[PDB]
Amino acid sequence: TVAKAIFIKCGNLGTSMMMDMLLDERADREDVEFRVVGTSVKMDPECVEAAVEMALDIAEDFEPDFIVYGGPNPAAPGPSKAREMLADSEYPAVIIGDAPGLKVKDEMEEQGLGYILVKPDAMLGARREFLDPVEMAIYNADLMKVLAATGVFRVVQEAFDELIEKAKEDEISENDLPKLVIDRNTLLEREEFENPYAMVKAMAALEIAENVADVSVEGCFVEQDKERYVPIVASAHEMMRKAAELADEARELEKSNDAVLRTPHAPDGKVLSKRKFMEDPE
Amino acid sequence: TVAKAIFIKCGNLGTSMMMDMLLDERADREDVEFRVVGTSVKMDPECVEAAVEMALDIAEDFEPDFIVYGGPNPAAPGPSKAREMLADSEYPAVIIGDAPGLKVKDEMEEQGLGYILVKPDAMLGARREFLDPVEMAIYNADLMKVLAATGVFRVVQEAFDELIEKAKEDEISENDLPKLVIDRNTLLEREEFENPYAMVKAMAALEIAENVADVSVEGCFVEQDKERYVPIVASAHEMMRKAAELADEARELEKSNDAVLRTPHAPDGKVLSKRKFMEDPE
Amino acid sequence: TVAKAIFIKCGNLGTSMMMDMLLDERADREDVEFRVVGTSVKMDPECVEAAVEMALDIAEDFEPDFIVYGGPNPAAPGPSKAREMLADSEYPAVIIGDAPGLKVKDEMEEQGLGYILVKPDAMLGARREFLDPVEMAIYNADLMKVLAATGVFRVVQEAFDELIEKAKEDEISENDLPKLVIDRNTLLEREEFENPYAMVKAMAALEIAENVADVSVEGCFVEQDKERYVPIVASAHEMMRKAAELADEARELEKSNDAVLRTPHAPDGKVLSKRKFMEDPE
Amino acid sequence: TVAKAIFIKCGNLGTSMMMDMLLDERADREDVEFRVVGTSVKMDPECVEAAVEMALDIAEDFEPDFIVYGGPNPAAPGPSKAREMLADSEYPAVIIGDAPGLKVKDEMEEQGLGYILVKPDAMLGARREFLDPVEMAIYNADLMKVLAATGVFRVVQEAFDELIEKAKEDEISENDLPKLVIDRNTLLEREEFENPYAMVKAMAALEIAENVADVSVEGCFVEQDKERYVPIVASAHEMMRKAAELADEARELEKSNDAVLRTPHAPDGKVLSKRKFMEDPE
Amino acid sequence: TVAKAIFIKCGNLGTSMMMDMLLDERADREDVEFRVVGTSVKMDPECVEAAVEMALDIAEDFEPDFIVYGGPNPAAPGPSKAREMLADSEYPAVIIGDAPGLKVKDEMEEQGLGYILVKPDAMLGARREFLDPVEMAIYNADLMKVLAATGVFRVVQEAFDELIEKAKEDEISENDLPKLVIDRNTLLEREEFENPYAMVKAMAALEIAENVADVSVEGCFVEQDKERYVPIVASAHEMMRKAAELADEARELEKSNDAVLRTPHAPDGKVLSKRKFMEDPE
Amino acid sequence: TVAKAIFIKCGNLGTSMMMDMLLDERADREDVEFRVVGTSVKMDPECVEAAVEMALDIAEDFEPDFIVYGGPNPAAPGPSKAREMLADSEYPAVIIGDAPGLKVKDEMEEQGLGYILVKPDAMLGARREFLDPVEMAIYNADLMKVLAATGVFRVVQEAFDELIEKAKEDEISENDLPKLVIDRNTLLEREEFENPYAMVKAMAALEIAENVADVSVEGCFVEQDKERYVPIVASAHEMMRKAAELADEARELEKSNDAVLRTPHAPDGKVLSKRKFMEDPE
Ligand SMILES: [Mg+2]
Ligand SMILES: [Mg+2]
Ligand SMILES: [Mg+2]
Ligand SMILES: [Mg+2]
Ligand SMILES: [Mg+2]
Ligand SMILES: [Mg+2]
Ligand SMILES: [Mg+2]
Ligand SMILES: [Mg+2]
Repeated sequence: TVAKAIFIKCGNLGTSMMMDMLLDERADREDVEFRVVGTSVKMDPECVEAAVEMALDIAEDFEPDFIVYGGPNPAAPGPSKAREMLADSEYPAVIIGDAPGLKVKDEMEEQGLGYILVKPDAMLGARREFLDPVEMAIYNADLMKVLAATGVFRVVQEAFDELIEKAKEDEISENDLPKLVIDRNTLLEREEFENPYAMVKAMAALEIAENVADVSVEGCFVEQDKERYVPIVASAHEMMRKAAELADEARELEKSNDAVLRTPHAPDGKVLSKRKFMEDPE
Repeated sequence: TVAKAIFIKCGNLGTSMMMDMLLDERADREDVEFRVVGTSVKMDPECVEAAVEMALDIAEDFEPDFIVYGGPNPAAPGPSKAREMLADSEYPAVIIGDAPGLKVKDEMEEQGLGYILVKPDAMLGARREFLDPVEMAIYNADLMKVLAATGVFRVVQEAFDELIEKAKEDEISENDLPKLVIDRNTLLEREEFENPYAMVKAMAALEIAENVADVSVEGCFVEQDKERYVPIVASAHEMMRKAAELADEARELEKSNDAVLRTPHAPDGKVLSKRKFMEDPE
Repeated sequence: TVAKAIFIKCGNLGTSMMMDMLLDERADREDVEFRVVGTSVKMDPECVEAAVEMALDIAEDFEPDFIVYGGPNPAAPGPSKAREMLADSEYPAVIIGDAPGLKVKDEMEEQGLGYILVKPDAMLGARREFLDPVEMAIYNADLMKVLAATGVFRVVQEAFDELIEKAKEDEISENDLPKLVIDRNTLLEREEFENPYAMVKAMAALEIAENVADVSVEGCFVEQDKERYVPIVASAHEMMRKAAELADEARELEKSNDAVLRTPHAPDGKVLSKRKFMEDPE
Repeated sequence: TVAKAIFIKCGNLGTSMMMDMLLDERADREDVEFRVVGTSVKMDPECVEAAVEMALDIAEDFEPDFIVYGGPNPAAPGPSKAREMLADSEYPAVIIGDAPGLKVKDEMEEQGLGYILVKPDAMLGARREFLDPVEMAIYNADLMKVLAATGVFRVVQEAFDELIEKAKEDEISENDLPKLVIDRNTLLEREEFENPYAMVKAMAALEIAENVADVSVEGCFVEQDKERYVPIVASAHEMMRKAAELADEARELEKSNDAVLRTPHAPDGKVLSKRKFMEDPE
Repeated sequence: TVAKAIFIKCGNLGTSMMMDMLLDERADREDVEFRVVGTSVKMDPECVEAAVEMALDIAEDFEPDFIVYGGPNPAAPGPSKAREMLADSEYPAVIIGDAPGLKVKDEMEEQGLGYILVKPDAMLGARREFLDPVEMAIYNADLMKVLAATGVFRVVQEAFDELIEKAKEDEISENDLPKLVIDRNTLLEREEFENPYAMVKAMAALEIAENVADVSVEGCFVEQDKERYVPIVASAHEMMRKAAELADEARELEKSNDAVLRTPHAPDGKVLSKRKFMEDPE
Repeated sequence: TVAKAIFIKCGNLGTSMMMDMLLDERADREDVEFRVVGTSVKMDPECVEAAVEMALDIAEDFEPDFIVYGGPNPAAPGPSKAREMLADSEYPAVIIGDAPGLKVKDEMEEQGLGYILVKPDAMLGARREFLDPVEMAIYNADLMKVLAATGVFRVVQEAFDELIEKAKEDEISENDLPKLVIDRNTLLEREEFENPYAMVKAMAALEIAENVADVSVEGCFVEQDKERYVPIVASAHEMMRKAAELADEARELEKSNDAVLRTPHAPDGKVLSKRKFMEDPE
């Protein structure tokens, strides 16, 4: 009873922003307790070491059943330092990352770490001439809408909820750690949408979101002429804004059919389900 | 000089989700270092105490210049416990909250605390029959878009950047702490928008967002018949979706005039500014 | 039996613009006859007195079963004069007004008057620097769309049609007069919408429309600096435009379900009903 | 000083709905005084005679400088009876009508009557299976938006305002009565729009609005198979809804250029003008 | 058995652009073979004679079962020459045209020619000051969306598929050739739309499209003052852009009901049919 | 002097549909004469050989200055046959294709052929269960809007207008033939858009359009389970519909600035230019 976990956040990913809250949406679950720590947007090896140190430090008394590290590119220097420290700890760990994480997928399975790699969680257009705090927040709002309305966050919610159950049985083995890669095609194996065109619009939203990453990468790391890289990173943000609109359109189709899936948590932690607006969740 | 701060997050508010990130959007500032801790969505007295303890314990070796506590309703039991603990501590502190915080504005002033109260940061429709994880993320995506595109996040960015400069004097007087209340009318004193209709559409979005809170409160704490409260809380979410569309319309108007204000940070922390897309921030 | 009524219009309210027309949409009812008089937009004591005099003078030979006075703020000087004059007359009467009318609800009950107070029928941003004839017509077009597509006009239609039936008994008791207050929550007791999301979008539109009044009041009667009040009244109009877009969205949802409620009058005054587009009203 | 007029309304036209209010938008003009009378939607010869009788009756003491009759089809039996009674009276008169009014244009000039015929003020789809009170109000909201945002109402405002000046000079001759026909091409002789695409979108809105009339006529009077006439009249309403959207798009273009023309009345009655949002009207 | 046909394209009409491709959408039909020839946008007598000569020269060895000539105005000099030449040949022929072709309907029947006249296939705003290559492509994109999404292209597909079945039996008589005039009302008897509001929106789109022709004709052939004709032809294109939006709205309504009609060809030529997205065409 | 060219169309690409018409948009150019021939959508070797044979047979008497072959995938068997045949002839030739043509760029240069490869001209979702004639036309409408409004068609127009000037002097060498590959980045150096956000939205549209091809290819050639490939190809079409919306948004931004570039042909062939709506092209 009452599973515990520590979430570590370094750098920012739409999924890492929301991961812990997706598990206790109304703060009324009594089978879980969480702690969240991090160094904000900084994700260099020095800053990531400090963050895992905090986590490992509080774990001593908190005693988490599992620890989660979430942020961009698990293949980078900083995140790699975190996988190192978590794999060689006494707590099972899961790494939440984006597409670049695929580079170290096998390496993570070798380290005995779990993972949830979200391909559509795309890097933003991080050039100083374009990305100020407001633009970053706008992009994150659009990405958050895409990940939520397409149902990607439900896949994540379900992974952590199943792990939370395995954890209560005090039996968390490596074979229990999730090993997920989420993308457009993930929706084909789900029953998220009652309307077929809502699922197809959600798929198109996820494909565009995944494609945003290549554009941001080109503008931030490849293109060196500012007359070209500023328009390039901005075009990636215009793409995400349309992906958010497709996701919104999909959700509205479910509303027209009074079939919006909702899977809220009960106080005991069980995931309920409902489709009709006035239907009690069971 | 490198300013340091600790952010504590209990419960969720749109402003508390982004507050730290607004200060180092591309993680390239070399004049700041942050630590972020919290108990996720739980904000009861027990959890908030644990949250502030973590922070104060870390504060020992971290030695921050100030501490920020962000979350809903500064007047509630948990947040009140945090105010007392921080007011008692040796660290200058700021409280980020929503409109219910106005109830203790005089009290926080006597406690020697600074505050940033964001009226449009409205409580969501937290009824189990309606609010599942996906719906909560969708609402927050709309609220984030409203607070970003209307310019509210820039007001918050500026307040903390002003405090960070003060901290570089290793002397933050109570007089230096912010005492801000942000709402629709805050825009009248800013020069956020070059186009006046973009300003008034942004004002309309903040008014609608502020008004969402009362609908949410009614459906969550007053109405007891589920046949009435489920529609009531869903109507609050439809309002926030349209507020986000208004904020988007305001920003597209600035785009049509090639007048989108951007204020990115330079590596040394200086806040630059630009309006024209192809112009460098200076 | 042919029921007869006189409508008096002083000042302008969305509900007073349409009230009489809602009762005989195609002018084919043979069970009613109306006379409409007023002083246009002027609603001062002098004009309203003249307005009611015209009505009472016509009433002599016309012999109406009831008289209706519609216009903003039943509590203002002019409207109060009309209430006294009608309360004193021999004709059963109903007062159509907006939210400020709540201030004299007990008084109208003591005056033996009926009333229909429409909270979403909000005062417009009447400042010379902003409100010209075209802007006033645009605002009223949006308000009309909101009151029509959310179902508020059907509530008004039904109240008067019920009174007209009573009048066909040449005996309208004070007990027969309507005593209605319409707002967002009125929809919860109706079966206007087959789709629940159309109902909640309509509720959100009525909430926004109701909230417009406070912004208008602030910009017209409280704020004295033109640099602040012109933006304030324009923001109220942007809010009403989005309320109209929400009401339009609700109706398109009913169209997607081929469930648009239509309740036309038959030649003898009977109110028919239909939902499916190709179905005859019965 | 202080001109007086009586407006008579029988049947409904978007222009007749708004005609008098366009002359005193904030009810603060002190150079005019108006009286409005009518028989609501009924426009048969019996009802129109009664309406003009009311007007002529109150004219005795009110002493209007001119009388206005507004409603659909001045060529119909009812409206023809009104032109008869007004032409043979001692008060100059103006007839406001729609396109069918062109049939009796010369006949009206022979009667010494003035006129303003608005081609885009189209008859609605008045079939019982489709048009209930709510649908009628929705259609009128869309038409009101078209007539207002395209600038048609300004043409009307200007005609009556010029007549109001001639009237104060106590010299209202037939050569002073307006003789206007308004349509899409009317916009080419105006300076309404600063942005050329706003004028072209407004022209397209007026062309569609004018074309709606032929569709309504076919569905109401020609087509007799209900499986065909119900879809036909509804298609006319869908056309008007898009005309309203084009008009809205035009106004938004003026907003993007901060060039929305506003011509408000001063208390003395002079028509002021302004373009920039923060510009005082002169 | 393989049906053979030659298509001749002179000038451009939306239906002539697509006519042949609507018959073998994936190029996998094993029962047809076509040749397409033309003189691009030129449609004067010299060019049309050259186009038809090319077709008849090819016909000697190709041995087509029928020949189709498509392009604007069958009554113009160029197209009239094609009609004479085709009428003089041994090959069954069909003329695809626009509304102006109605003028020569009797001539074509006497010439033994079939015809499909598409009234909504409206002439564009062909004035040099407005119509450049890009604008000509944007208009055609909107017109193509209208003709496709309203179902007009399905009527054309059906007519030719019927002729192809007869061609296979070498049994195409003059009485088998189509004599079709397509417009808004054609939609009333199609089984195209499951949702009635989709049909009604599609009808509104075709009505607006048909009306665009009169505007283009006024701006290209009647009005001679450029300050007037440039805005006029531009307004025609704004109308067509809104007609495409209506057609898009109709299709989205069918998607909401998972009822989008699809009628693909099987490899053997059979026209299959389906409505539900996941249902195989049969 | 009159330039002559033959266009061969096999299979369908958005650019091949429009290529010839972009050169004489109003059919009033006195300096060009074209012949167009093809086998409709069929592009297998047998059909392509027949199309090219038709062209070369016509060429003997027509004496074209250059020949253009346009259609999907220059590397496929059919198109490869056209390349061989055209490379073997005396007539300067240009191949218009899509991204798959990049594979044979070296072959074409060795063949002495020019080429214009349009990467955003994406293959559609050609599965029988989804693509019927109507869906194929809707997709092409969206693709045409993208290629036109983003300015891609202006690049094609310019390339051919340059070749036409050389054709007039009978001076078309192999080095004069284009070698162009068009994509999102092509827009960075065009002087197409006055507003920078219009350029950025246009770039986002071309990026999404280019990405549609990979989705269509996955659903048509890789995925073999219908429960998966039908949703996949449908998602490609939803992407293209949003790319057209972005292109539409870019054009509306240019309209807001009265800066829509237009480059019409004069009767003598000269390419004129204008930006302001009421400015004559020069
Ligand atoms: Mg024959
Ligand atoms: Mg034969
Ligand atoms: Mg014959
Ligand atoms: Mg036969
Ligand atoms: Mg050669
Ligand atoms: Mg040669
Ligand atoms: Mg060679
Ligand atoms: Mg040369």
